[PDB]
Amino acid sequence: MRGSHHHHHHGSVSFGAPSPLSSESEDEINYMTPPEQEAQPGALAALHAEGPLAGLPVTRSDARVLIFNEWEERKKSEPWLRLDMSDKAIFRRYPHLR
Repeated sequence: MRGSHHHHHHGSVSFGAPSPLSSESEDEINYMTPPEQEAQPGALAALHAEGPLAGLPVTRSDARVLIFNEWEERKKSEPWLRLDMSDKAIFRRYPHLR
C-alpha cells in the first residue's frame, strides 16, 4: 500500500527600527591633559663609602637622584642654576657608570 501528500507555508516579517547613538565624544570624561612634570615622585640614592668615588652614586637611578637633589638645593639658594640628565652627563660626571 502507498500514497500520501502534505505541504504548507505562510507569512513574512521585518523590524526597520535600530537605536544608534553618537552624542558623546569624551565631553564629560575629563582628565585628558592634567598638569604634571614628574612620573616617579619620592626617591633615594645609594653611595660609595671609600676611594675616589666616596660620596658618589652606585646606579643610574642614584646618579639621576643626586643630579636632581643637588641642583634642587643649590638652585633653591642659586635660582640661575642649569639642569641636564642625558646619558653623556652621567658618563662624564660618573665614569664608573658608563
